[PDB]
Amino acid sequence: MMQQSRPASDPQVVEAARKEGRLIIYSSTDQSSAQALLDDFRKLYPFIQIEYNDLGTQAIYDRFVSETAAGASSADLLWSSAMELQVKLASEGYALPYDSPEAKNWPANARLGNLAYSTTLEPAVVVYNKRFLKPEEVPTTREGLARLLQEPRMRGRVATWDPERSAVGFTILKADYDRFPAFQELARAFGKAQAALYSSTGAAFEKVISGEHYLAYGFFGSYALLRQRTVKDLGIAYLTDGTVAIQRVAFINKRAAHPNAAKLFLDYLLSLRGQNLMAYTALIFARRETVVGEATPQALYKAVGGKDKVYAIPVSTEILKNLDPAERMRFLTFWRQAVR
Ligand SMILES: [Cl-]
Ligand SMILES: [Cl-]
Ligand SMILES: [Cl-]
Ligand SMILES: [Cl-]
Ligand SMILES: [Mg+2]
Repeated sequence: MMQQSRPASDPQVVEAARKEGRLIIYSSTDQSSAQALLDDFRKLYPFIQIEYNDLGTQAIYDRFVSETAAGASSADLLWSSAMELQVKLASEGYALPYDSPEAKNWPANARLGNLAYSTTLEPAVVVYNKRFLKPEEVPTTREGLARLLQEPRMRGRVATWDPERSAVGFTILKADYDRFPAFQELARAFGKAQAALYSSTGAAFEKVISGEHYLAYGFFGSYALLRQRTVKDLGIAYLTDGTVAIQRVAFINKRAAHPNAAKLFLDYLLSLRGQNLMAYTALIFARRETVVGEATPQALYKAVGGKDKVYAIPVSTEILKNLDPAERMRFLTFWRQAVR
């Protein structure tokens, strides 16, 4: 649905983007998942060449800060799941202020005024290998997963984030810790099962697919849906006690060489066309409710047993509390003691 519509970017912005002719993206969205968006954007605007830099969340931050400080060529658009890092940059002078004509109905907690925008509503899910755990054996609660991880067969068979090496692994597990008391019991059960910690979804998924691990906790439902299309052994379980949802944050570099191309791409991501392509084809869980496909808010809400079971991390300067050293210290001390 909406596959032929045109985002409402101002015609002067389209003409300015044509004069630029190029768009440099730094993104943590795996290119496997991003590629259909890039292809569809080029169908709309064939006069823009896209350079897609598929990078780690901490690496995007470090590279962009370093390049900016050097006065050097950097990204036009930054698109990352490490919400706190994106909100920090966009609240420190790095962002081009732009009021997207596609974001008029965004809630105030899904945008930083005109500086940065939510593009997705992506759940942290459980993935497992059906050869080793049947669907009916996989709990959908933190307390139930804690019980499963007492079992001898689960020792060495669990993957989760390393929040000390992945910035979004921090986002997700910090939010879980903050919102769900049962997270503490589950983290001790990660210690019991000798959970292996990964800095990327692909590294954890490769282990689940090989059966080195049976179950991975906290990775993106978007990537799981897309992997399941080619790996029929991959199962997905949604948490019914409460689901953390991240919002991938996009903003335009204030110092972009191609700011208008970046405007068009932001407006594309936020548009009904882009959000429908997420939900239907890319299998990225869309931010917009008015979407058709597998990767939709309605589908997430049905899977978890209602919208009130989803904690959507806001695109807000309030989330920078998570970067406070004492707040980071409390979480990481708890984590490191529980998972050892
Ligand atoms: Cl609002
Ligand atoms: Cl890793
Ligand atoms: Cl549209
Ligand atoms: Cl909508
Ligand atoms: Mg990635």
